[PDB]
Amino acid sequence: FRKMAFPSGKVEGCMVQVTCGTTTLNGLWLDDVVYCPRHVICTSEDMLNPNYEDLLIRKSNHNFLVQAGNVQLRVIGHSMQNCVLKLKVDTANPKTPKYKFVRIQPGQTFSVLACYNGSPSGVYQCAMRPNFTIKGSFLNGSCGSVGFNIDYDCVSFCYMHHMELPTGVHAGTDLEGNFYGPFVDRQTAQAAGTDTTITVNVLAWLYAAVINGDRWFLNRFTTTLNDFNLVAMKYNYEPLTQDHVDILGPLSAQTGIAVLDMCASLKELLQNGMRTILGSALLEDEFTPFDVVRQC
Amino acid sequence: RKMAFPSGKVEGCMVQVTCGTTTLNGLWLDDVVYCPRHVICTSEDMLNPNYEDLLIRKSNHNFLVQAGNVQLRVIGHSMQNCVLKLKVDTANPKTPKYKFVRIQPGQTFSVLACYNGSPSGVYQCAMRPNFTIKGSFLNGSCGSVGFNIDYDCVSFCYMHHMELPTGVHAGTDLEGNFYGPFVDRQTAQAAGTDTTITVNVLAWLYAAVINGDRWFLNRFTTTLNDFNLVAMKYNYEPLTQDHVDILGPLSAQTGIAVLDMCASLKELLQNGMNGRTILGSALLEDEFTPFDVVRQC
Ligand SMILES: Cc1cncc(-n2c(=O)nc(N3Cc4ccccc4C3)n(Cc3cc(F)c(F)c(F)c3)c2=O)c1
Ligand SMILES: Cc1cncc(-n2c(=O)nc(N3Cc4ccccc4C3)n(Cc3cc(F)c(F)c(F)c3)c2=O)c1
Repeated sequence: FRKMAFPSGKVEGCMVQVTCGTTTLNGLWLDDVVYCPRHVICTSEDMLNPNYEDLLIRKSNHNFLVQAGNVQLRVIGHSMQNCVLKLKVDTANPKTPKYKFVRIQPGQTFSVLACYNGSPSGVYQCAMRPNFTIKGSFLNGSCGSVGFNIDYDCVSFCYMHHMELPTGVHAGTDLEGNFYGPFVDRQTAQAAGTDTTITVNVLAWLYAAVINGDRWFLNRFTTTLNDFNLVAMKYNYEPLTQDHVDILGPLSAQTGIAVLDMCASLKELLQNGMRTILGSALLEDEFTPFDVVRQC
Repeated sequence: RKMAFPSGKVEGCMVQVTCGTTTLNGLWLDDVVYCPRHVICTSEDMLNPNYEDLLIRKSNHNFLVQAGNVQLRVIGHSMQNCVLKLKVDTANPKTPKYKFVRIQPGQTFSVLACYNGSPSGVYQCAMRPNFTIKGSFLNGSCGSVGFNIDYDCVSFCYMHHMELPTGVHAGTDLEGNFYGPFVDRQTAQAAGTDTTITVNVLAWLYAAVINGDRWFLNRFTTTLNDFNLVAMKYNYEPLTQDHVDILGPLSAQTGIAVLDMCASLKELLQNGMNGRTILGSALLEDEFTPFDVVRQC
């Protein structure tokens, strides 16, 4: 049962390169605006303690170079919204998909188009971890790469990539430049807090295992939310809420395994351990309930 | 992380093909649509299809090709092995630079899973040694294609034909020749024993080292023959001298000789992981090639 990203085509045609002095990274071109990390206005020197207000006031249109493929776009306007730089350009993107900017919640999944020098290099499927980091595969030069979900023909942009934290995980904002998690866009000592496991996604993935005929961990027992939560907290698993239960309801119906029955399965796996489920030795938590229905 | 190639160049080629009551996906390149030839069958015909007999009874107007909203007009058709080629009157304007390649077991590629000619998702997989792929495919996915994109050229290597009893997948190159000994007929055919792709596992261990993971290394070396005698008792594929040569550059970059990495693998197979992890995995990963690792590292 595979991690599956959305087809990236609608986003590929919006990626550009943005250079400011000696700093280059990626930008998103929608209509006549290009969106990118505001830190592109900084030298490495500046990043120690940047004053973005001042750094921007001292800049103007001619300090920015935007390349769409080989064609240079001329910048005719610059502004900052939170941690995102918005450059107005002379040409509107004729490949602009229908889109919107949404902010996602921890535990939600999305696709990422890793790019280098404005060139798309690959796509993969992630989740917003409970500690507001993402376990992505960004290399140097990936800053400004976006994350998205597609619904019919409408792209929902939810992530812009800003940085790697010391532990190898990533940190970013929404497209309005609001960070996910307690991070700042300056070269200072920052760390992700203790991560937890996304309980409702694990349960979703057990449903997928049963659907695929992997049934060994089912048992005759059931649980309570409180007894389960006591176990959940013991193992660094997110609290399971009624909202969660309700959301799994469609998979509860389609397999005959109610959530507190499935919770009793998960309870036992936490304690005793496992052998394999869907070809995995670890309990997987980056598929949502919605994701399991889409793919199953 | 297993990354797929950006799918947009292929998305622009996907269409819906219908013949009578049967509908699957096709691939619109220039003025041709490629698709599985069993589009011309009913479920009844699938036990013992005579494709030559079924095809000669068809005319151009029997094939409904649909490109999003637009009906393409079929003006010719021929069969090449297990692929049907439908000549249409419009060249696909979104045709990318492309070629058709046939791949070998161990090679990776991206799949664009499509339904009714509509792309729904993209994933990365590999040709298993038993010539199946472990894909993610529902009913209606036939005609979905696998590809690599090496510098702006799309190399098509797979077209999806069928699911086998174990839930693995069988299909052709874009000249319509099947990977492995499978046939496009409902028969008792089954995937042989799946083995692990040793040379890929080694590649991924070299990746772990380059990302600063060394805990699984040991002080030992091995001969090639002793390595293979041992690995095959865990259903690992044999490592050939070619594999060893192929790993040469990763050997040089890290400073760890191939046979030392081999010794390390033997130890991992004996010990398991003792509750720890390698590039985030509690299993040994075999779906990254030497090329994929060099490319992304
Ligand atoms: C392996 C990896 C994975 N994801 C992201 C990065 N990453 C990167 O590619 N480039 C950065 N740069 C360039 C530059 C040019 C001029 C001035 C400053 C910088 C920093 N950074 C570091 C970075 C990003 C921030 F947003 C930030 F606030 C900070 F302090 C450092 C990468 O992390 C690296
Ligand atoms: C879960 C899954 C994953 N990948 C592929 C399939 N798959 C499918 O979607 N449809 C098939 N059909 C419809 C039809 C309409 C008219 C005539 C015949 C068929 C069979 N088949 C079965 C199949 C495909 C072959 F190529 C083949 F040679 C065979 F005998 C059976 C699917 O496997 C299923």
